[PDB]
Amino acid sequence: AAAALAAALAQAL
Repeated sequence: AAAALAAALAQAL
């Protein structure tokens, strides 16, 4: 989950 969310955030920003 940690990495999944890191990447999600990267995209969102």
